[PDB]
Amino acid sequence: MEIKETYDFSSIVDLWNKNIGTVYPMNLELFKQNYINDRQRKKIMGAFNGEILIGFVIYKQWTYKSGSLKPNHKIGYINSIIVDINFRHQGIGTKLLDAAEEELINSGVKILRCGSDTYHFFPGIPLECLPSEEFFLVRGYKMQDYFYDLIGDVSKVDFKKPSIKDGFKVNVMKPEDRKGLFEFLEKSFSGRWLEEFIEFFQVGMKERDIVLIKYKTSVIGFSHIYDNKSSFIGPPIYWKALLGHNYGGLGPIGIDKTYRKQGLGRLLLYESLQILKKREVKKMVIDWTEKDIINFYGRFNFMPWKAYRKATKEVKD
Amino acid sequence: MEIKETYDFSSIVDLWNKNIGTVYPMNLELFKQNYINDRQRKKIMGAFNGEILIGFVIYKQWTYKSGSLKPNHKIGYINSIIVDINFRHQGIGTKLLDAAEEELINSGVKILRCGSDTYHFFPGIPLECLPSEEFFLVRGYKMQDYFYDLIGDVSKVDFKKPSIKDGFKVNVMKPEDRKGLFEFLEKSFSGRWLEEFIEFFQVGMKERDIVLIKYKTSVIGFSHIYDNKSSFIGPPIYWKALLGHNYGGLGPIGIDKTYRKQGLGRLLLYESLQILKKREVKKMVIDWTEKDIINFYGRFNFMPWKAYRKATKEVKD
Ligand SMILES: CC(=O)SCCNC(=O)CCNC(=O)[C@H](O)C(C)(C)COP(=O)(O)OP(=O)(O)OC[C@H]1O[C@@H](n2cnc3c(N)ncnc32)[C@H](O)[C@@H]1OP(=O)(O)O
Ligand SMILES: CC(=O)SCCNC(=O)CCNC(=O)[C@H](O)C(C)(C)COP(=O)(O)OP(=O)(O)OC[C@H]1O[C@@H](n2cnc3c(N)ncnc32)[C@H](O)[C@@H]1OP(=O)(O)O
Repeated sequence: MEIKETYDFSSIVDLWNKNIGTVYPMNLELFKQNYINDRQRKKIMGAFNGEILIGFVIYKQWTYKSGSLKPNHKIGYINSIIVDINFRHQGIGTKLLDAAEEELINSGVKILRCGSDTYHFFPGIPLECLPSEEFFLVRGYKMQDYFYDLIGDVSKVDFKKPSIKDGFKVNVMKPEDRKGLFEFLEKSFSGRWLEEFIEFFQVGMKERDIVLIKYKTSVIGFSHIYDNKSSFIGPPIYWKALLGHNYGGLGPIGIDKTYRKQGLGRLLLYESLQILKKREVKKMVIDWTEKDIINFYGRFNFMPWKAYRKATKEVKD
Repeated sequence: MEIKETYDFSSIVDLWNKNIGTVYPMNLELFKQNYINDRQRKKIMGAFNGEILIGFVIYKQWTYKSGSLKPNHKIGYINSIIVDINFRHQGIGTKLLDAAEEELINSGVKILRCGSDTYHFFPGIPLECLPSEEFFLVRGYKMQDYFYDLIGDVSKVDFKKPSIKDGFKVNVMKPEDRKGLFEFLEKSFSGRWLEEFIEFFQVGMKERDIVLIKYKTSVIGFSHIYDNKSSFIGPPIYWKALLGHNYGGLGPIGIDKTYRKQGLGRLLLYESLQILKKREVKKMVIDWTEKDIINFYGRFNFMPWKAYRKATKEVKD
């Protein structure tokens, strides 16, 4: 067996699907979108039996800015790691992760995270991969708390509009709104979300995927919505092969801090979901939510669907 | 609004699906099988707005034997409870559960369990219903640990046979094996599992759904397997609408204690899964597993799919 770099995406995707595809179905379109577009220092290492790929690890160092956030070179990520099911418990996963970690560490990394990277596949260790928690624990990762993707079928329920105090307008974005959107982001959400807006417009997000809320003419919040015509495969629709025909998604969503807890986020979510409903969306997902926010969406009949554990390894000096 | 008994199964099923059907799709066949066949003292109470059902609770007292286990009348169950999404946070769930609990309590109940009943729909509070944990906590239920349904696609992987020491034979059950199976159950698994064997043969399980392992002629273990020709809808195939065409399932599985940790359970599981594979099964589920046993199945490419929390309320004297 040899560990060496591989950019054979079909082989990686095939191995991904054979092992975990029941619950994380992968397609080449998504895999290449996410791997190729990522701007961090990144590598894929494979484990090989002759010509046969039997496992891989994908890993990154935070070397490229996030909005107004400087990159912190102290931080590295394990985007994913899979050993083929016919080759488990032979030390291959260990050797893969030792190779990744040793490189990151030589390049200045002191904090290693499971998923949560830019262009992630996972917010954390998936619940369907719960046995791997013990793998990471054995290597010095600490387990933390959970994030959730939520699922709902927007065609099955009707809701009544939160009562609209006047002045607040909710509408799909137009091109001329881009400046006002960016200025609102630098103000309120100027890290990863700002960066995602910049990058996602570069990889095929269109104005029709964005809903804006304004008080008068000031942009005071936004959501991003997905359906089967979106060009960019964003996190809400990663696992679209599980979601049937007329799938969709939503996230992120945000409201200017000085406008919070007045019912406006609820109005924004209400209007976003009506748009999707009118687009004939059925099953849809809200990705990467915290526990304490579930009920916000749960009022609209969303339920936790997938769970992920944050996990972090602090490198010893 | 009125609370009163209802046996309008279509209405109950329709409400079930509108609210939670994305993740627990229900059909009338399953709902009636499970409700009607249950032998415990049982009731369904509904919450009504005039003629419209807006919520229900299904509850049971343990009044009928389980194998060699006497029924313990101290124990009651909440099989399920759903308030319609348009009527939440109005106290309806509270009134439903107060009605159920007050009855059980008058009839001698001192321990109340969330799911886990005979003919259950849930081993515990589903993860997709995680927000309800707070509902139960507010009412005095304590949250305990988790059980898991596992999912795997048996058509995607090949495995090699655990090395067979001679004497041990693994085969589908025949009619003449029923005595030896029962005698082995009274010995090794004489509670709920014995009872399930008795009852499940009464509701359409056939010899083809049972795999036996024998040393010589003594039955030393069994599994129960499911495919799309099974007559009985058992727990592994409850949520078959999520599992596609050629769905299947497995569970329970057991080996005589004096034969454990010798590789025989693995052989039994191996052979059971080959049978399913040859039956052309694809996606299949192993229901209601504990954490510490996941890796047993995980060797065969099964992954946690759904999670449920045990929860129990001790009634105050
Ligand atoms: C950020 C993310 O990518 S999260 C997703 C993680 N990936 C997955 O869950 C995909 C499916 N699982 C896998 O691909 C593999 O099981 C891996 C990658 C987790 C581990 O690969 P392997 O080649 O089996 O691991 P390796 O043989 O190096 O195991 C090292 C030790 O880790 C621990 N370990 C590994 N797997 C397990 C397990 N399933 N349960 C408990 N402990 C485990 C053990 O101590 C093991 O030593 P042992 O074999 O002496 O018991
Ligand atoms: C064994 C099983 O059946 S497990 C599955 C449980 N069922 C479900 O999860 C199905 C979907 N959910 C529901 O049907 C409902 O949300 C129910 C049945 C859990 C609760 O019904 P309701 O009619 O909303 O509950 P009710 O209004 O009586 O709530 C009482 C209190 O419980 C607590 N509670 C209820 N729902 C929630 C929630 N989603 N998050 C936090 N606390 C809650 C609150 O303290 C609430 O008081 P408040 O309204 O003053 O905050």
